[PDB]
Amino acid sequence: MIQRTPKIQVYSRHPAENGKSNFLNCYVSGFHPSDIEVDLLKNGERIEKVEHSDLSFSKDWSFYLLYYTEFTPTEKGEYACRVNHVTLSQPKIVKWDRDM
Repeated sequence: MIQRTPKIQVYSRHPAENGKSNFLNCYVSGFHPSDIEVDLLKNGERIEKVEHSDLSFSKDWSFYLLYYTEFTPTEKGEYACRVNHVTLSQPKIVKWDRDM
């Protein structure tokens, strides 16, 4: 058996084909087992519509999830990614930094 804690990165990207649009991303990487719960939050509230959830695995059966959706950040509000995993004794909340 192996278990590996997910690394969690929260960042924003503009797709080059539509640069005015902006996407909030939570990249959850290197985890095992694959069982997981991942949400994007706005002001602590689950964002129910997340357009993209792309899961894959590597040769060593570590899993990778990109969880992302279109958003429009202003100076208002707090955005985050919340992850629950067996390796994590409490849910891990990683806030989005507007400079990322």
